Amino acid sequence: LPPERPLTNLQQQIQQLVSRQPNLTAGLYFFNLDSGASLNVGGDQVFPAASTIKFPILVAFFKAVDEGRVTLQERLTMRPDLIAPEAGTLQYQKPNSQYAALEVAELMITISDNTATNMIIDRLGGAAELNQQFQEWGLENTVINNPEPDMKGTNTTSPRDLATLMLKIGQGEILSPRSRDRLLDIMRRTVTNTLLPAGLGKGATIAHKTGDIGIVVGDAGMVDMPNGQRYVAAMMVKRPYNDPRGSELIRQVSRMVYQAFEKL
Ligand SMILES: *C(=O)[C@@H](NC(=O)Cc1ccccc1)[C@@H]1N[C@@H](C(=O)O)C(C)(C)S1
Repeated sequence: LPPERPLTNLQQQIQQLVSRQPNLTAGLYFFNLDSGASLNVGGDQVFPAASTIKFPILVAFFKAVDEGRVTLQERLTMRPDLIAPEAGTLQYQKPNSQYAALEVAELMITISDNTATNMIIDRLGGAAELNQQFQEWGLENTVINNPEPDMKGTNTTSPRDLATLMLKIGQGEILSPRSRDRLLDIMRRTVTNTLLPAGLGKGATIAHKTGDIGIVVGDAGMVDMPNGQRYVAAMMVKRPYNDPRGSELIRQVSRMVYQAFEKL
């Protein structure tokens, strides 16, 4: 893998673009796997994770499957204490009904199901257990403090953390080949493609996971371009509740970076 090589020009334009937006606080990290071209604009800063933390939790899930601690077909119970509002379909089912572990893990990601997330976190031994695993993978600022939906934003991550975990997964670390490919398939079938994917050119693919708690919006993943290049991408923006400028800034930066990598 080539050395990290900042595109100093393009970084400056992106910083100029974020810093002229008053009530927005942005952090982002991008890395090109072929050139080593990198972009870091507040990429190491800590943010409320919102639902972006569901990506690290999915990694933890498949790690457990790899290690024989969890099975894809075992039945998980939707206990009252795990039922959660906001995004998800499980919450409308009978309390104490049960679901295949894999089905639950998929819902956590595809539709950001918060009940499903709580079920997985609990099954994997709880937040502390997961936090330790995140630390082991090098995720310095990725921490579960509260169950989902965690609308207050107590759960933390960083753009570098999200992008770096994805780099690792993309390069075949952490997870087995079978679990990796399952994870990427799930992460290509999310229903929210309004952020990073909205700035990509025709024929690009992206495995990613968005997060939105109104006061914070973000997205992270891995992009394959039609030209053959691959890069990882993560951006988080603090905003006034549901400010459409926050989501638009992510598009804009996504577009800027995609086009720069087309030209080079
Ligand atoms: C993760 O942050 C999730 N958000 C919620 O559960 C609360 C919420 C609040 C206001 C609007 C929508 C949701 C789910 N994941 C985000 C995301 O993936 O960006 C959704 C908008 C899909 S809800």
